[PDB]
Amino acid sequence: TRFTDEYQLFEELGFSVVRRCMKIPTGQEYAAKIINTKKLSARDHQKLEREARICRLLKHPNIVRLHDSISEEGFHYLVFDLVTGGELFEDIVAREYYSEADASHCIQQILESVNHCHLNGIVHRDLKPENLLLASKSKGAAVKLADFGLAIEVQGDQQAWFGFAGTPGYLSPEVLRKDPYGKPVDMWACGVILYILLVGYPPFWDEDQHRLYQQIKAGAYDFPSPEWDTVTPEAKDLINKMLTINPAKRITASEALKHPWICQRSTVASMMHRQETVDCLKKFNARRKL
Ligand SMILES: CCN(CC)[C@@H](C)CNC(=O)c1cc(-c2cnn3ccc(-c4cccs4)nc23)nc(N2CC[C@H]2C(=O)NC)c1
Repeated sequence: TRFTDEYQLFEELGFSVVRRCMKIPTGQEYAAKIINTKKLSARDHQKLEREARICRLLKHPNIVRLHDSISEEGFHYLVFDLVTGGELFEDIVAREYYSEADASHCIQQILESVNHCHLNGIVHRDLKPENLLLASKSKGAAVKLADFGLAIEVQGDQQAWFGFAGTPGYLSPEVLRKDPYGKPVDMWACGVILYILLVGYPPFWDEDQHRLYQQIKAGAYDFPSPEWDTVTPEAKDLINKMLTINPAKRITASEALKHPWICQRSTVASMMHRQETVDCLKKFNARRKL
């Protein structure tokens, strides 16, 4: 009965609902993921127990921070620290200066959170812009990876067909083939996001979802002129190593954190403003919210 007694519920933030709330004792504000637990199957009870366990384990500057896990009658509450910077992609389209260096800084933080997940045997499986939140500018504006409702626990490099999961534009070739998979599926999603961060449109796309899947399984993206002519070759190289259809050859999160475009940002990444990326990303964000 701890949540109904100690928290005041506010407006909705986004099989669950996320609502802002305030702890009545201290006045601190939080984000509460509310899950209806009535008439759940044994399989449903185990998925929710897995989610609360994963959220309790992951403590990292670039991951949402679990504050409390409260089980009342009919409902379960996962209470996180409230981040107020908004979605990452909405913050980028509001910038008047945005360069490769800024994209490298964003993807470095995302890579840090994915690396932290993989070191703890967790594969997120659903990396996408809607799961990339921001701390407030007054708090450092760190990128925050959110929502582990679809995450799985793996043993080292053990890989199997853990079933389907993910969002069409970010699905890896091995999941589309129904092959066994594991950690590299998060790195493929990181490659799609890095592509979007540079030009503001996705590398694989077709209004026909089946043709979208055909392009993904072929790994057939490209860097068309003119917008890619000003992108450094090192940035293109990192995308190449992330969007490799062979999951064994695909770069890992810790390997990616040592790529020169990541760890040598000020001397390798271009500092030129990319206005066309901001304009395309405005179109990208509009379609995603339908
Ligand atoms: C990412 C989750 N999922 C659903 C489950 C997507 C699809 C929906 N989106 C949300 O539920 C959501 C959560 C938060 C949020 C804010 N702090 N926070 C802390 C923890 C979490 C989560 C932890 C686990 C799942 S969500 N979400 C948030 N902030 C949101 N906003 C929109 C801009 C920003 C904003 O500033 N609006 C005043 C949306």
